[PDB]
Amino acid sequence: EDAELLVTVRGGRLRGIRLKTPGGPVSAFLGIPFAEPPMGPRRFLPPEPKQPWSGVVDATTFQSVCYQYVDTLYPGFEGTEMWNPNRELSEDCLYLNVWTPYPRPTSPTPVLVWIYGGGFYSGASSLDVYDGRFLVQAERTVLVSMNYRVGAFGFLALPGSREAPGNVGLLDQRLALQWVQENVAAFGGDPTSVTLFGESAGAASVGMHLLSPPSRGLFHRAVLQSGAPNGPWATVGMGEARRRATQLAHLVGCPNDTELVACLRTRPAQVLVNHEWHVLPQESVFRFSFVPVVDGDFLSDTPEALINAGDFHGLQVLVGVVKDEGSYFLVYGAPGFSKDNESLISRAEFLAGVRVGVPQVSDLAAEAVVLHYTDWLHPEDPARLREALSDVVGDHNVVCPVAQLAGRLAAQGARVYAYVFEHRASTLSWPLWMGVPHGYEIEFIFGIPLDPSRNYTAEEKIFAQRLMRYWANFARTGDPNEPRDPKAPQWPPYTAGAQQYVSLDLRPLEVRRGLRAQACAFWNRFLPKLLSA
Amino acid sequence: EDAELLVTVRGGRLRGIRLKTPGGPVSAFLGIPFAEPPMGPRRFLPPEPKQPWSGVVDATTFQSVCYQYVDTLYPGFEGTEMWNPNRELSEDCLYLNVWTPYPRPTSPTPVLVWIYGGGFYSGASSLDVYDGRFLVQAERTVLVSMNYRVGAFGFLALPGSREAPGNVGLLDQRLALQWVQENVAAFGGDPTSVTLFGESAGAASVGMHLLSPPSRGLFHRAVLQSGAPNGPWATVGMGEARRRATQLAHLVGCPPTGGNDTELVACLRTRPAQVLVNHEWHVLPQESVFRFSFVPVVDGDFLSDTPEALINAGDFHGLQVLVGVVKDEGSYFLVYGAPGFSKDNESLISRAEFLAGVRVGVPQVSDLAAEAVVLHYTDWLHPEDPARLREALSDVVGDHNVVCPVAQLAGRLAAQGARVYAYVFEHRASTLSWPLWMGVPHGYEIEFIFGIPLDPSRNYTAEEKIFAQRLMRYWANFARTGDPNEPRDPKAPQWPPYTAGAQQYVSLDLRPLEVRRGLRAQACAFWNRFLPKLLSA
Ligand SMILES: *[C@@H]1O[C@H](CO[C@@H]2O[C@@H](C)[C@@H](O)[C@@H](O)[C@@H]2O)[C@@H](O[C@@H]2O[C@H](CO)[C@@H](O)[C@H](O)[C@H]2NC(C)=O)[C@H](O)[C@H]1NC(C)=O
Ligand SMILES: *[C@@H]1O[C@H](CO[C@@H]2O[C@@H](C)[C@@H](O)[C@@H](O)[C@@H]2O)[C@@H](O[C@@H]2O[C@H](CO)[C@@H](O)[C@H](O)[C@H]2NC(C)=O)[C@H](O)[C@H]1NC(C)=O
Ligand SMILES: *[C@@H]1O[C@H](CO)[C@@H](O)[C@H](O)[C@H]1NC(C)=O
Repeated sequence: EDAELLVTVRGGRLRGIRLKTPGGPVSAFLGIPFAEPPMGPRRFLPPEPKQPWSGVVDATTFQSVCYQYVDTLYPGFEGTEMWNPNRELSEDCLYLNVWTPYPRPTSPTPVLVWIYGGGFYSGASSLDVYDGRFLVQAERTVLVSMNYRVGAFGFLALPGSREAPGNVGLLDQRLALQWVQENVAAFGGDPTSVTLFGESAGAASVGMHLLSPPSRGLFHRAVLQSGAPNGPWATVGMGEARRRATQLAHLVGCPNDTELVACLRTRPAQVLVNHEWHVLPQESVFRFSFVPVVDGDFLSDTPEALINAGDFHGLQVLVGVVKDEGSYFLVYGAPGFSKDNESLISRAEFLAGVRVGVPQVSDLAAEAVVLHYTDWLHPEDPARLREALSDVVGDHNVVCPVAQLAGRLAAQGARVYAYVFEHRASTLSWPLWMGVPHGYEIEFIFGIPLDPSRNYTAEEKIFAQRLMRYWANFARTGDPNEPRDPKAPQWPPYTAGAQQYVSLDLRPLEVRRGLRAQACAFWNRFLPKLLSA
Repeated sequence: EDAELLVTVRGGRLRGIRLKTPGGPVSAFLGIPFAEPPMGPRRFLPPEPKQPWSGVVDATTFQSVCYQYVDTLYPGFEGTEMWNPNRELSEDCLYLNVWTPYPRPTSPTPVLVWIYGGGFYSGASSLDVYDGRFLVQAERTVLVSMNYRVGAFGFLALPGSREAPGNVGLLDQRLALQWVQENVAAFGGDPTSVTLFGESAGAASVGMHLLSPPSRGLFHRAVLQSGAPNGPWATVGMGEARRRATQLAHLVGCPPTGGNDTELVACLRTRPAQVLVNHEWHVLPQESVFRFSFVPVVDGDFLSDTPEALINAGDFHGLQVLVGVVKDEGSYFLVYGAPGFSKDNESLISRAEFLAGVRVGVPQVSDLAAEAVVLHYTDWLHPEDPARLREALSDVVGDHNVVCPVAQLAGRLAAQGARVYAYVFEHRASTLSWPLWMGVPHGYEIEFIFGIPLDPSRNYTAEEKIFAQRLMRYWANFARTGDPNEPRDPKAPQWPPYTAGAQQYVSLDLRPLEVRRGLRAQACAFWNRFLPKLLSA
């Protein structure tokens, strides 16, 4: 019997599994229960801590995926399926996973906690692309990822009611962070050196933990990839949440908050999923029904407000974007777009595309967007129009929110490092015109190119190893730079003035200025003043 | 007595003077009365045509300049004095000038009619830089210029009243234009080939004649230099006109606010002309050169709608138009009010002076609008670079007041039938006395169009003389044929028409013609397409 695979946590005993990598074995503990299953009466409720068990919990395989819509846009296509659930769906899904070196560290080891994206309507910790084994082996950290409830199960809110308070998915994440505080030491992890990182909605989640004081004492450093708590898609107000919760009820045959929630609890999970996407008239991936609610509790004010009022001395943040943040999203609602042709669009389509990428704003506001993003020497060139709408969508939802976060955190005391990820994966199944699409830096951070059963190049393995080092450096010291390394070019902190960031791809680090400063001035400075008066 | 200097017009007989030019002799008739003097009871009234006279009127020198404010910003400085009045001020000023070749043309000749600028508060046809002699000698055209009333005397309006109807300055111009149709044939000019041209307020004036049917009969082609009727400064609404007229009246003790129009105007008529001029600039709280009190009024008479509206609604087939701007339209204006500016230093302004400058140069807009302007003109990678800020404030003022109005006009005329030719004048004069940072300022293409470098007593370079001759050729070609291009010259670079799509224009300087696209297209999209929509909601 292998002693290294037996661990005792506060709730009881676990048996893990040894995993192989090209660099040696790694210990893994998969599908560890950290909450009581949020089913029946516990649906829509905050998570209850897992009650202690007797005997040995089998932790050798991934557990169920939280209930979510399954994307059927391009069935069988690698580019979409790689994000789809790869275990059966279940409300019994609150499990987390621990990877650790083999044999287990005997001195305290820095901990990385991963939070997946998926727009708050999907995601799972078991996707192949979030495989912890290569990071752990190469950089000898402990790595933890959790599942958290999404869609209505995670973020349906009837503000003020105890039957559906909202943000319980965020609370799932917090419970896992509490779990890591109490138990990571049993795996060799140092609970005083926890680094959060996430992508997209995961990045937004990280940011919200930064801004919610009960979470802030559960981790030390943060990494936000292609996402930010202050993006226009990541939060909803109390009044609008109540409307949305009520609309979902009517759509599924449900009629007093107590009576409403009780009825929702009688409906099968699949029923709620099937109506989730129909609660808003113009509902898309950038305007989903059930997202984090600003209700004074988890978030005392809006993330914009909390950021501006914050004192962020003592915080190191790693933030960044991919080269083409908007391109991926265009095939999910923008007219004229497909992965199977060049997606050259007409100006009429461009104007319509703008109302989709920037939903629920006045005609005046939409007019300003079209003004800024039209080349008036070439107002109707189809190739330029495709790039422009990609930029509109990318800048409004990802780049400029991240740029704002970086700027404000820096000016208010955080040490910030910014990057733009510019390498297109040799294995990328999306079309050439999409460039470096949203979410395709992840496989490199997790070192998936080291898996020889996949078809990355020798250059890409070296590239992946660089990135894992930057990330792990940051997790250990708060500085991505090779702690002592003279001649290799240095990654400078991002500041509100100089606005310096580095480009990540096969070439060495290149320092540049401005995360699309001209465009982000439009989105971050002017356009809000417009939407008011 | 010489027979070339004797001409009979409908009013009676005239005697002119023979002018020496470097390239030859020219006949000139300066100071022809085309209207009864707008004195006493006729102050603020439309011009009455000049009553016939017996005997011979000597048209041998420039007549008086219409009453106006005299710029004292930089006394003795040639850059400002060259625009100031160079005859005595008088309300008795409605005279025009004719230049014609020597000897008088035997077959009908193209007529260029010049309208001076000066923001509707100043100007005169007698300024040295408007001397018709070189254009006439070099290109064999008839050149005509008129005086027209300015400031309160031309444009004080109490709309609806008969005692101060408004736009009388424009009516002065129209009367001069009618005079040309009746009498220019007597000088060998062809009344069916008349080309209006003007600069700044002169260009705006030309544009308003385009949009006013009674005037539209009196000419055939148009040239608009650095100005347009849709500019934010060139017109005013009826109610605002009345408020301004009433305030001026109040500031001079009339009556001893508002009341009967007849009594109010009658009281105004008893004030000495100079008194009106001295109070004229204090009607508005923050008054400037791009916001003068008395300008043309939109009242349904001379202009049936706003110039913007009349343009869009217009059918301009059969019309040829030549339009343009100088390279740095906004710089000249910055030393007349903007914080941190002077002709005597580099005028490197701070971020705060820039924000303050925007409010001055784009007057009376909401804070939202002022914000929008600051956004578009800030380089957010270098938000506080004083040189860049200076350039940007110059661009703000220039784009708002000249370039984008001219661009809107060009595009809309081209789309709706007119053949349009467009230029950017990029040459800085060697004799220029304004500081080097102003680049090519507003109004400094005029001396080249009028061929002033050919005057030996001025110290231009030989290249500038060549250049002046090129421009005179273009303008005169446009006048003759409706196309500034060299008839039957093939190897010479061609000047293509301006259209809404291609947006092509040529650069004019010492080098040959370079064709370019877009008259500050990105900036003007902002000023012409978006910024009005924001003022509504
Ligand atoms: C590029 O493709 C889009 C998407 O259309 C789909 O994908 C194509 C490869 C082809 O298989 C089509 O038959 C598919 O429907 C085109 O946009 C569609 O245009 C059709 C035209 O009738 C319209 O009915 C659909 O609603 C459009 N779909 C979307 C999402 O807008 C687009 O026209 C193609 N570009 C071209 C042909 O230049
Ligand atoms: C650039 O000049 C302006 C104008 O000031 C005048 O002209 C100068 C060339 C010099 O002769 C000054 O002494 C003159 O007063 C300066 O702006 C003025 O500054 C003074 C004092 O600081 C102030 O009282 C005025 O109100 C200012 N006028 C305006 C229109 O803003 C400006 O500071 C100069 N810039 C320099 C010297 O860097
Ligand atoms: C103004 O007063 C005059 C002088 O008596 C008078 O004739 C005229 O009718 C008055 N105007 C109006 C509009 O009543």
